[PDB]
Amino acid sequence: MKQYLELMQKVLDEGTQKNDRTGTGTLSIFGHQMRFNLQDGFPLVTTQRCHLRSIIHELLWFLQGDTNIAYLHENNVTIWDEWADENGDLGPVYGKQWRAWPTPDGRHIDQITTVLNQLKNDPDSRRIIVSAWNVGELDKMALAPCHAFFQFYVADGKLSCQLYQRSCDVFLGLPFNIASYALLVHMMAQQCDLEVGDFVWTGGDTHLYSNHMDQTHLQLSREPRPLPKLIIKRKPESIFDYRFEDFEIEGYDPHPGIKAPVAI
Amino acid sequence: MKQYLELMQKVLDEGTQKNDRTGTGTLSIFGHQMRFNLQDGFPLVTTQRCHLRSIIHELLWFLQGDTNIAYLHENNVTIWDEWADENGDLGPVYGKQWRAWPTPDGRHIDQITTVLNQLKNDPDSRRIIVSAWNVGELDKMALAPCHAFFQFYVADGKLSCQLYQRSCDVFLGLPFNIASYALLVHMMAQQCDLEVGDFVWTGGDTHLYSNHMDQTHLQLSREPRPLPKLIIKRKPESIFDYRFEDFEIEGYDPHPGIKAPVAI
Ligand SMILES: *[C@H]1[C@@H]([N+](=O)[O-])C(=O)NC(=O)N1[C@H]1C[C@H](O)[C@@H](COP(=O)(O)O)O1
Ligand SMILES: O=c1[nH]c(=O)n([C@H]2C[C@H](O)[C@@H](COP(=O)(O)O)O2)cc1[N+](=O)[O-]
Repeated sequence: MKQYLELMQKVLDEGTQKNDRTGTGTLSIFGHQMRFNLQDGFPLVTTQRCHLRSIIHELLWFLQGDTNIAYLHENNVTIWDEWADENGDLGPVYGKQWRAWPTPDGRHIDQITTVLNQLKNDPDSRRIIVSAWNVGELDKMALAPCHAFFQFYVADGKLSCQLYQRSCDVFLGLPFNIASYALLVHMMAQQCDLEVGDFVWTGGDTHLYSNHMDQTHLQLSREPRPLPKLIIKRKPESIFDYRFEDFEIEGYDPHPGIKAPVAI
Repeated sequence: MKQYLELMQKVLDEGTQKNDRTGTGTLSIFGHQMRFNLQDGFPLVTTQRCHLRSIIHELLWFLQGDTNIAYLHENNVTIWDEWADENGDLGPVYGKQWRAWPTPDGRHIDQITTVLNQLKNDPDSRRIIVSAWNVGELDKMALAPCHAFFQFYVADGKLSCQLYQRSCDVFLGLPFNIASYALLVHMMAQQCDLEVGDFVWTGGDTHLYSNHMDQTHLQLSREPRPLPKLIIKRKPESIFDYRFEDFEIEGYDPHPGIKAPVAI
């Protein structure tokens, strides 16, 4: 998208050479923000073809509070295969913290539910937050949350959301994350009878892996196409009752996809 | 400061009228980011006189893991009086989460120390994070963290930091928060033998209280002055051994202060 490609170009021009956890090496910048008015269309890249099936199921997976890949397998999504153990468990990652943040006094807090309640009863609240960064359980996670913290905001009947992503693989992960949260905002907005507002993306360590250079330059030479449209065929009783069939994307005509190795 | 004043003006131009928790009413925007190259000087507002004594003592207080105002009273700082109970307790706020985030299995994590360890042994890590947003204890806090999440970054021997502030009182709180974190970066950098890099500030609900409008336009009509300089007179054994006396600010010639009512 225009914002996406400019960020990608920015990492190449200003990025600094860093040695990472994987030993692959990256080019990175620290601190960046981009806004997406969801009224203009669904922020799904067009300079690269994205598998919408994987994005929708992972989000529905998160909302269930599931941390076992069994569910993703039944739907043919193998994006979390590398980090899962023999049983398909990942530890108390994303979903677990969203749906059941464990407190020291034995209780469990459902952040998504409180957020829905805040949106409906106290939309002006400045504390409408969901955090996946549970310091007490990071050690038990197969991987620390990349998209770790997000906040909702309501103004003029429009629902906005800002995401703080501490670590970001610009080529492989970013376009997946943007679509994922944009989708959530739509689901939230529908359940709370609000209009969609802006999706603000804020990143920490924003990088481009050294073995993605060629693919990046390839994508950078492509002209972005008009943004698609997200259609939701029905309104479920709750935000936990959505299904894959409920979502329809229209006007999505992307350039052919680009293959690239994943850094584990 | 140029960045500060432009932000202020932006809230006036693009802000939307919102009703808040205090019933005061605010003008607010959602999502904003500004950078401060700490090499250019210490980011302490000049178009308004700021009380450096309060900023430093609160920070030292945070670093001790203290949540009782007794310490602040002993040094004549009354910035937290309105929220403290009869005993001067505020609940597990900032300092408690920083020095002793309680895990569900009876342990306690010192986030400041682990960060120091990461900067010395693994500066290229993308998980150098401190979070005050402990979902499980928000209900026990006198007030939910405004400056809730921050991340460090190292590149070219320079230490940078990005802060995510979910709620921001632009007139009363922002200049205080900028100076506080900028001071932390210098302390961190000095302990780890690194140079100071950038301080990136990112905000969620960034606002201006309706009863702060006149004061705002008054300040906005002022010409910012050259940034002051921070001088640290010594290098303590640990980041927990600093004292008010170790800090010296030079070349600070601000405009006269502007009084304004605090929204509780
Ligand atoms: C809160 C604050 N704090 O110490 O508590 C700080 O450091 N900076 C702020 O600007 N800040 C403000 C934001 C908001 O106007 C209120 C807190 O209220 P809620 O956002 O309603 O929780 O204080
Ligand atoms: O959704 C995501 N977004 C994303 O870009 N990341 C990337 C960032 C980075 O390249 C890597 C995780 O590594 P580290 O930052 O070393 O923990 O994976 C990883 C996730 N993720 O695992 O869910």
